[PDB]
Amino acid sequence: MKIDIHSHILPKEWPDLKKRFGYGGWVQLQHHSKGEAKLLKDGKVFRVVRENCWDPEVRIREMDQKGVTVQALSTVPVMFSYWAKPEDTLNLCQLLNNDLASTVVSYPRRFVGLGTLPMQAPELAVKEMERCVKELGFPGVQIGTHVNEWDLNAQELFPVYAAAERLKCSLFVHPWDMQMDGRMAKYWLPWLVGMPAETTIAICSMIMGGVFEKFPKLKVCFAHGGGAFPFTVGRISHGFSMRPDLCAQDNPMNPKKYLGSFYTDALVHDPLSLKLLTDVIGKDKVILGTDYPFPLGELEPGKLIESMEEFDEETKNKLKAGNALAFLGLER
Amino acid sequence: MKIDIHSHILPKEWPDLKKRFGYGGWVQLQHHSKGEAKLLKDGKVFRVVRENCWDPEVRIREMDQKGVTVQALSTVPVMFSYWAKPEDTLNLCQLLNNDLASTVVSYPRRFVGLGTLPMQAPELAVKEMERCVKELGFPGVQIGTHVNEWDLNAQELFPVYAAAERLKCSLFVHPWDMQMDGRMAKYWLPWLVGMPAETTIAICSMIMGGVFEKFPKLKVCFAHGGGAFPFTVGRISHGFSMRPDLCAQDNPMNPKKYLGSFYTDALVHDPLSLKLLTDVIGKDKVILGTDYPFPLGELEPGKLIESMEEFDEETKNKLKAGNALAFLGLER
Ligand SMILES: O=C(O)c1cccc(C(=O)O)n1
Ligand SMILES: O=C(O)c1cccc(C(=O)O)n1
Ligand SMILES: [Zn+2]
Ligand SMILES: [Zn+2]
Repeated sequence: MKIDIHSHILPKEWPDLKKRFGYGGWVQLQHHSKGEAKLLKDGKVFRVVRENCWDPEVRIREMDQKGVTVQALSTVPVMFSYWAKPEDTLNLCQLLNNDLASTVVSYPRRFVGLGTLPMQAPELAVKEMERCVKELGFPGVQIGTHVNEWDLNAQELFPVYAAAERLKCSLFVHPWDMQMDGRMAKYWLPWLVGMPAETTIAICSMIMGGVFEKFPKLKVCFAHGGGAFPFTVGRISHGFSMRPDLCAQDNPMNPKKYLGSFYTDALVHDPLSLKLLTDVIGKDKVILGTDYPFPLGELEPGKLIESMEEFDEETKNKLKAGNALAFLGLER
Repeated sequence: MKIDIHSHILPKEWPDLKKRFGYGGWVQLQHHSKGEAKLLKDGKVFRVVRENCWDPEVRIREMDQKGVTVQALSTVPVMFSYWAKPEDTLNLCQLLNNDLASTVVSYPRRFVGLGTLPMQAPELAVKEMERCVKELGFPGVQIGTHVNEWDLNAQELFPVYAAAERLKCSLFVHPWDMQMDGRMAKYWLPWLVGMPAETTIAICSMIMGGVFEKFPKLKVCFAHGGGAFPFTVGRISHGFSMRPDLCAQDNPMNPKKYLGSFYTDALVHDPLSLKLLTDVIGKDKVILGTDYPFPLGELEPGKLIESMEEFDEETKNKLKAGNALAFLGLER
């Protein structure tokens, strides 16, 4: 009921990305009937979205009703475009980052921005992060759980973290690009399961890959309660102890030690799950996050947190605000 | 401390399945240390296994040091062989179910068998089910979190469940056949992550399969605390509310209403994880299990459970032996 770290927005419209770059596979936004807009990935309507997804005044209005002071705006993860030619992805990012900056400058007390980067091109990414921080004044950027074949361990992605740490730029890691075919192609599994597992895979890839060790000041936040992690860190930190040959290759420390090193959002729905998340990550490293305006998100922002009979005043207002404030590097 | 529901065992030697069935790609055991072996996937070896893995007498001694009263024996998962020709798998299942009977006869109050079956052939596997219960005395069977493409919801499998529901034969569902290549070929992730995900997938498949609903009397138990399920059940439950088009076409009851319908083992390594599990799955429904004799298992059987400072010594008993008996329908 204060700060929302996990929300997604889209320009009302953008150019024919196919026309613009010369090849296909991009997404376009069709406004056909009123109130609704169809997202197209060449051919299929892959998701239908309402006005709140592109129109800030509509968002301020829903925010006002739900008591939410500020949303951190990031793009829809499908816009990452990590696959395309680096200079084309970078062109998109500058356009989505500019649109993001336009929305913030208009309600700077209601929004802050989390940019996207052309991650497949680490040098291009690091340039947009400078521009995003010095020019646009973004506190941080939102990034995928993996860049094609690279997981958040690849040393190639090291120029980006070194940048983020120097630029005091936060990192919100979002699962995306799950497997969508075959056995996941049913029961919404790509989303109920495939997603938390991408986040588990990334949290693992980072710790064991040494990143938190190499950049002890790189501030990270993972989506969806950290995925399965808070419950399976026990298994994970044990397999680590049992096979240093498979696991301790790049970073000797036990995963159990980076607990308290990173944040997650509190999007876990159940109160028993929230208790554990704070139990295991710290009442200081958990951040309210809604997946606004998507349905798989928390419909009543902060409700789960102000129901916790376990939590007192300073802890609820931490999970609801101060943690966000701390992670972004802003202040009341 | 009492009953261990999760232990794997192998014959000391088995024939040449390649020069016995017509094709390679099978598994076979090789010795080279008067008490050490290596398992071959037609060429190279992927697991090095001590003597405790095949010799019953060796297992009793260790059981005895550790306070372990009875072990439930099953075949190492990689032995399932769902990919082979139906017969060339049913054959191997008889060989292994028999070398399982054999061992329980040798120690009828220290062992019980959970037989394996030729799952990619519902009817064959239905009969081999009949055997194990009526002739071999098996109280259940171990099976994989999936079968080729078949997920535990496929209607091809419904005859197997009906049969199990008659024969009063419990199912221990065990992960396996995780992704090895691509992005998982590092940090052991296939075991640290793909395994816990494969279980989560099988529990979902079964709930939204309506398997539990068409078979109220099927006693099923999952490996490793149900994977991610206990933590992510909220997410799945809320997802099922929001998208009944993708989620509820096969069974309409929200997954949250099955909390209490299946067991899991207790292999979660952490007291915070164990405590969440009994709160989500239930005290009546969590069964101690060790994964003996594998390194990712609990080295000191029953220990986490006996530390659980928040369980009365009666509750610790349900977890050690109480729940295992009820599930297998066995006599204290
Ligand atoms: O674009 C997506 O796939 C996405 C991203 C964040 C949340 C959600 C959701 O949970 O609905 N979906
Ligand atoms: O045979 C397997 O693949 C297997 C089965 C259960 C546990 C383990 C393990 O986690 O060590 N490995
Ligand atoms: Zn999101
Ligand atoms: Zn096992």
